[PDB]
Amino acid sequence: NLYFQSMSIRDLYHARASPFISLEFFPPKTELGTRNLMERMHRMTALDPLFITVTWGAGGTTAEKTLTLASLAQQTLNIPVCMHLTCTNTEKAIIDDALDRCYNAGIRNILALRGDPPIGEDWLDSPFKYAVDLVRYIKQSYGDKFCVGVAAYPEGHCEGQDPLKDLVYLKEKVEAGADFVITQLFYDVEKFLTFEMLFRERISQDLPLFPGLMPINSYLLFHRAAKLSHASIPPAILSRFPPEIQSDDNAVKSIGVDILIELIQEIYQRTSGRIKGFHFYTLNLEKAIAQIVSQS
Ligand SMILES: Cc1cc2nc3c(=O)[nH]c(=O)nc-3n(C[C@H](O)[C@H](O)[C@H](O)COP(=O)(O)OP(=O)(O)OC[C@H]3O[C@@H](n4cnc5c(N)ncnc54)[C@H](O)[C@@H]3O)c2cc1C
Repeated sequence: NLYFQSMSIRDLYHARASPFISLEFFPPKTELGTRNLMERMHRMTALDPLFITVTWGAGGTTAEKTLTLASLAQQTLNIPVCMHLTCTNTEKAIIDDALDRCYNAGIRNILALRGDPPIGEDWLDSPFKYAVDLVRYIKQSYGDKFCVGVAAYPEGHCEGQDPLKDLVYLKEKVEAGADFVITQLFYDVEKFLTFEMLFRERISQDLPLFPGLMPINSYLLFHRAAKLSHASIPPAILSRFPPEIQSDDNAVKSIGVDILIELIQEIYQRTSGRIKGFHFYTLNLEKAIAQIVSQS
């Protein structure tokens, strides 16, 4: 009781007896779009998310919009907010300003990311090179005042695939002080489960690990998400969408809800409840996620 931190994603995760979700949002490009998203976020608090996240454009391209939205959400929603933060190709002063502003706004969680590969200005010659460089820097500068998350790849990272290679780098990130891990999206439950077994044996028996999940909002959008993330779609899932279903968008969406429910239930059962938190890539949409949560 004495040591519990009510704003820490790690402490909140372990304290839960029952399973739960988290939600990732992005900053809209207009003020009207931002007002509308805040209304949507307010409605989605009825799904009882453990925390919400706000994405960050590589190289600082959305710095002001991300910082503003994360702070506004933290102040008004009464839910912990985790701000994403990429480190390559950005001046140290921008990273320092972002962390200072988060700290002063009451934000106590950061998802520490590389972003794109490092690159300079050739002969005109950027001190962060990998995500681990940012994890170490945050912990040096703030200790446990920030609970720090990092990214993982059950099917391996691909530059714009070897999951064992990335497990080596993931271990370095955890040893440097990462407090939780969120995965790239996947549709093959067995790729996630083999990864989770390797994570427990080689990295940590207890660290919070969230599968990242992308709803199926149309047949074409589903295929596009898998293409961009380099995630495989198993034959057993593809067979649920024969041509007569593919042509019927309402049927695709309904079957898509069932596939996500089944994925979640299989993970919870097969891991004996070790995996009790499920992270959704919302793309600022509510309906599919509300059905997945209400029908489960
Ligand atoms: C949950 C989640 C949220 C995300 N949010 C965003 C976002 O808001 N904005 C955005 O731009 N991107 C985001 N990304 C994408 C991410 O920035 C890219 O996948 C990026 O290419 C790698 O980031 P990382 O932090 O996993 O990098 P790292 O863990 O640094 O690894 C990336 C690669 O760097 C190399 N590497 C790492 N460490 C070492 C080492 N010690 N020695 C040698 N080589 C090494 C490896 O080749 C490795 O595959 C997100 C990803 C996830 C899973």
